[PDB]
Amino acid sequence: MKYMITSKGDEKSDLLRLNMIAGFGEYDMEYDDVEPEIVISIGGDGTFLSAFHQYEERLDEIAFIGIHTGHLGFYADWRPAEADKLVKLLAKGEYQKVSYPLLKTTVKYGEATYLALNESTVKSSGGPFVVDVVINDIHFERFRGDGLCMSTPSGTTAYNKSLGGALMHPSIEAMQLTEMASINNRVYRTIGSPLVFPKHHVVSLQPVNDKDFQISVDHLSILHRDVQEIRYEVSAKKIHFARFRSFPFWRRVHDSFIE
Amino acid sequence: MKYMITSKGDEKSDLLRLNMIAGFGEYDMEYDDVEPEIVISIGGDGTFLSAFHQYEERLDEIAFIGIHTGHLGFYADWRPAEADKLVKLLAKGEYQKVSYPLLKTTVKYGEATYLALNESTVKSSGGPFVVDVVINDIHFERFRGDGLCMSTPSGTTAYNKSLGGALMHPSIEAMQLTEMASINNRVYRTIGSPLVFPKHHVVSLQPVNDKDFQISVDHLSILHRDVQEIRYEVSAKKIHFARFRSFPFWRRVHDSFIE
Amino acid sequence: MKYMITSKGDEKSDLLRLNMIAGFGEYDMEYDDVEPEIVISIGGDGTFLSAFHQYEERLDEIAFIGIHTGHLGFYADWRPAEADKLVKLLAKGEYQKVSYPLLKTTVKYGEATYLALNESTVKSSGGPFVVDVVINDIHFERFRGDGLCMSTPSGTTAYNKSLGGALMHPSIEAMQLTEMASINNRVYRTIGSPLVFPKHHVVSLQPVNDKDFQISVDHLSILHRDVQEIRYEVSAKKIHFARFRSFPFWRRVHDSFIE
Amino acid sequence: MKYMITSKGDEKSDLLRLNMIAGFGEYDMEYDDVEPEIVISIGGDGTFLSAFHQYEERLDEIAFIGIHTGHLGFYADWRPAEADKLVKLLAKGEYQKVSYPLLKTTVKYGEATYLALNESTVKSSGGPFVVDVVINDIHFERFRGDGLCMSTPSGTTAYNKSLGGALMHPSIEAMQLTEMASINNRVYRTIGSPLVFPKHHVVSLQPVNDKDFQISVDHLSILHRDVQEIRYEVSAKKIHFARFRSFPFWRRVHDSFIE
Ligand SMILES: CCn1c(C)nc2c(N)ncnc21
Ligand SMILES: CCn1c(C)nc2c(N)ncnc21
Ligand SMILES: CCn1c(C)nc2c(N)ncnc21
Ligand SMILES: CCn1c(C)nc2c(N)ncnc21
Repeated sequence: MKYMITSKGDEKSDLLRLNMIAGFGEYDMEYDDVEPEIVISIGGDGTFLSAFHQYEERLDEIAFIGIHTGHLGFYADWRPAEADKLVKLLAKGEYQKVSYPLLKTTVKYGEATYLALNESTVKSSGGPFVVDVVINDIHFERFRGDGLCMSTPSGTTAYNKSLGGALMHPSIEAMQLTEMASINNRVYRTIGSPLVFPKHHVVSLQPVNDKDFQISVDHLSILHRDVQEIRYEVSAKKIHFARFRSFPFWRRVHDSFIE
Repeated sequence: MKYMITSKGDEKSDLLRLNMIAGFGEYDMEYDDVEPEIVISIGGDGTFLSAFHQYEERLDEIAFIGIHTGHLGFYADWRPAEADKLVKLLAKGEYQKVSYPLLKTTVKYGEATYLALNESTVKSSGGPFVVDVVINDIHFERFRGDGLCMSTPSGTTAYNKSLGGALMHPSIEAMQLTEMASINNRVYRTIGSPLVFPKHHVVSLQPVNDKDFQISVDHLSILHRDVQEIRYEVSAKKIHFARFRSFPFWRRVHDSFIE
Repeated sequence: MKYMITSKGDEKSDLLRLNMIAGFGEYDMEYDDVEPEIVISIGGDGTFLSAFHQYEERLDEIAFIGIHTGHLGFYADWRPAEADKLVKLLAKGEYQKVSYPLLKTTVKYGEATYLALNESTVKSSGGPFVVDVVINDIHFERFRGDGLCMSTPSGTTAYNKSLGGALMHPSIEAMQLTEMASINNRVYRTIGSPLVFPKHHVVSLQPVNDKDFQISVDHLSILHRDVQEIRYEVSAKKIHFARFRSFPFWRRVHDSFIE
Repeated sequence: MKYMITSKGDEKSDLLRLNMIAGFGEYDMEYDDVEPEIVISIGGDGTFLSAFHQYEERLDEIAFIGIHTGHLGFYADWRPAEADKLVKLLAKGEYQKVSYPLLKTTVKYGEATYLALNESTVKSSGGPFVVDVVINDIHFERFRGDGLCMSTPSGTTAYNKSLGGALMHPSIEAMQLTEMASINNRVYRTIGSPLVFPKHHVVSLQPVNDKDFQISVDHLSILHRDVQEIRYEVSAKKIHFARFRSFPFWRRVHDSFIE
């Protein structure tokens, strides 16, 4: 089975990577980083994030796995001491696949599409940030503040959580919008609460004055110029995970934030 | 078609009720408050809440409608001037049915089940409130504060919203838990963020010291004694609405909070 | 020097109390719980709270001290192993006095005054809670929600903190009001932010419909009937602490919440 | 009396400015923008902000006034129709002076000091933002998030309010720190609550990895490189306002946010 392994780059991860390659070397397991079926990431959730974007083109052909050499990550939920258990279980299968929803981000000018595993945010380049929020072609509010954040279900535990958003189970195919330091007075008015949109709901951001935005998708962030509208909706593509055990989402939330 | 009409009790509502009964009196429309198929509520969302609980037994046999004689309610979303339009459209049908999820609340002692349209809350009778939160038979946290609130999707715009929870579209079959003034220090630790649970997820509250709780379901609130566990999960029953127009949920959110 | 010692009542505290009485028995130290000059509390901050209210009449004649037999309290900031150090330093003095502001609460009917070290809260007895907030005889807002909380500076780390309020240094003679789950829509409007009032500013709560309120002062909470107005203002009396060391307020905040 | 008038630059403001200059032209009132005693700003609070920074050198020699040609500002609290009332009352005096606290910001490298009327914020240039927060030379926390904000009392109604901070009366000589989207998990830990520091308390921010920060003071924001520490403390200088009427701070808060 075609596979590849990305590493965080430090001593702990590169050496654990060479051990698994030697472990797979005892099986009928071909290494390939062009068209792999199993993508293993070793490091942290940030390392897993780059592994997902490296192969965002053939998501349906890949099952992702993550080893955390630091603390317990949400996508990297395998201890290094369990790596040899992993190599043996990958050899044939009998494992199952688990799929999480994704977020499609479309940006039109005078058109680029992105796929986000965690979240996508919008901020203003330099000056004030004012956008008209449009939900299913109906004007909902005029936002003035620092920015907005649209999050995937599994991405709610990251930036979405720091902004007051709700943590939602990844079996729910939905997206969640949150606000950043919005102004609310007798002039400007925002909803304030986080909003959870289902499949087939389109959230569109339209500029009011300035047309340049600092848009981010996960940990890649590039300034866009002459933006006409930013379009958010739950993607039709899903990321596929290889499951060998029973690690519930709420147990991962408990271990990361409670204890 | 069997129907009944509840009124808020004031001058504006009782007179609008007698007009619709006379309007239905010109059609093949039988009045019945024992086994109606169409339940019309005139007043506010609180009046709609009592209309739902009056007939929570045969929810699948009923389609609810609401007229707001005050401000725009979320369940009562028909202007009084549109009442004659309503009477004519009820006469034959051609309308469609729209269903929202509900919340089942089970209370065991040393067992009562409830159905909630908005939310169900738990508080302590007098003294401190300490409960162990159990998600799918796994201990998640020990809550110490004022109380907890489990909300339906359509109920997120009410008490759930005042507690910082997210507003989620009612097409999502889910429930949302929020916290009330929880203590978080170097001793006690709660998640803080709101939690959104899908279907078939069971949230269970277990007492630590005191066993008496002030439990509420919508606007009915009764003290319970010798409680063993409180069990929350998305109900299998759904409330059915009669739709004649296109009033999206986000448009109702906009009119109630933005403008 | 006249002194008395209250204990939490458990094994750890009563035995530490008898040791200090024997320690003071070797000095010119008279025990008196009628008119003491040094009030020592052994247990937790709740034990200190009762010690303060036991002698709220002669606050200016007393210097309070607190030993924490559990975790680090904010008022009980002496380890039990440092009790013998305490007994020796109390013997003559050379210690200094540190004063914190207090909160006066006046309740008028058709008049009772209270002194609060932590906070004073207002809630509704059973039904909805609606009060008109009046600041310096000027109407500021109409609050509809669960309740309000007026906190002392040193009391900001308690209930005030759980409600989102700011932690303010106790050298600032001020009070802080916070809200509990307020309703904000296109009908009702509250400020939302916590408010910090200086000396000589009077905050007055006036009923709108119901006239019965569940009013609390620290950990004593009694239902009041036929209430005309609740009046909050920074008290002119101050609680006096005996200081022997340098334990800054921000260091106490750090040890309790950070580590 | 030496005076000058800045204008927002639009039609409404420049024409109201020329009327007041002609109004002062009938009195013994000399126009001077080098060393004025009365600085009049016409426009919004942002126009007042630039008027303050234009003359931040001789604050003790100046009394500021503000006319709002748009909506009710907090510093610009005079209606344009009351401009002729203003010109007459400035002619001799009989008015009184009202002083507000300020925020001193010191930035050391391998030293620049600033004066802020609203707030001063810190953010990271590009990458993650990690700073060690030091209060009175004692380490308090390690902050990881989007940034921090230190606000003046009168500046609490601006950016400080959007971040959840408390609105505090400007008669209190203090500063308030608030957090922006901080990460809190089983690894990183921040206090979360806003902190209110009195006079003579020094808050110091120290870098952990990156040493470049985007620092702002009111509406001027410049990237700093090779930063050793950022030092916040309540300034010894105060801004002086000319008062002719009784417009309480809480009445200004009410008119801006409630109604
Ligand atoms: C900042 C580290 N991190 C990343 C890269 N993804 C996540 C995530 N889903 N939840 C929590 N923390 C996360
Ligand atoms: C307090 C009035 N009210 C009721 C009874 N239900 C709701 C609701 N779903 N959303 C908003 N307000 C509501
Ligand atoms: C609930 C325990 N507790 C009491 C009784 N006072 C306090 C206080 N000022 N800060 C924190 N916790 C406190
Ligand atoms: C953004 C407009 N604005 C300025 C420039 N100062 C303030 C202030 N103190 N309170 C509210 N709004 C403000």
